[PDB]
Amino acid sequence: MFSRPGLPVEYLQVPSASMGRDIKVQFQGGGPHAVYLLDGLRAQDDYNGWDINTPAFEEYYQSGLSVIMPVGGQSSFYTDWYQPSQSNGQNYTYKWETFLTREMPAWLQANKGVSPTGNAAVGLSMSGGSALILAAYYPQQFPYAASLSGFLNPSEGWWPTLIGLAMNDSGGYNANSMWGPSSDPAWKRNDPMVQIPRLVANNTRIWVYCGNGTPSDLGGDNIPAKFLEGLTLRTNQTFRDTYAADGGRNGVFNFPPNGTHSWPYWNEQLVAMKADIQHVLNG
Ligand SMILES: *[Se]c1ccccc1C(=O)Nc1ccc(N)cc1
Repeated sequence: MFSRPGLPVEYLQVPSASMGRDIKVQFQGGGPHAVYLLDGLRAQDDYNGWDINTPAFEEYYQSGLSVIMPVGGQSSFYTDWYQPSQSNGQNYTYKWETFLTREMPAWLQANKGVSPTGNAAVGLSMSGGSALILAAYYPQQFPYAASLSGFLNPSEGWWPTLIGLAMNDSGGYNANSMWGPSSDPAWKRNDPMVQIPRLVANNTRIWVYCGNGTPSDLGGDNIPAKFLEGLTLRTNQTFRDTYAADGGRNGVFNFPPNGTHSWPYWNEQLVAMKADIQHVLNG
């Protein structure tokens, strides 16, 4: 838990015009290019889950890379929502794609000397697919994307239902407010599997971790663990196979037999990809 004391970690307040509020960002300056560490489904408003559960700041200190941990956005999928969550009285509309691709990099460039292009997006759970989608649509900003235990095919089959249940359990957020009914084009637009041809076209460097065991982030107490584990395995296998079948050749896949969907294995991946990121972003 957390990193050693004494690191140059700043707690910034970054204005978001689109969301009508300041967004807290934990930041460690260390070079013009940065790793964006996105949080999981249960993202809190006090600290990013990477800081709470791992020594990420410590592990990337003097890496030649800046580290950016945005704080907040529980169940947001770091996306621009159609409207406020109608199930829990959310009093604004999540605009986290706008924040991550416009407002925050503009501010960090002007105030901290961080380049808006040539960065890495690293997500887990909910933000695993987010990281890939950001790379798909903003390749100049993110030539590198890592997805750790992400939702890789959110528009397909039972996934919109399962994601809806998880979002509801994580703070009462409503998936229909986010991307609409499952037939809405927003679901496929934000589906990494569907957007594989974009990742291939951009030659995005992707790093994909698949875990074993029950995805604790949610099944929903109705749903058998075996059912969810089976679906997760098949979806991941389909993603890897489809990436290759579509001409993808810039993807690192990690499926250790012992790996679980947990912070220790997600941190092990973050450490494992450090030299990879240093090479892609800094040469
Ligand atoms: Se990530 C994954 C999910 C389901 C099945 C297989 C995988 C996978 O990545 N397998 C794999 C095989 C060989 C090498 N060198 C890396 C990864």
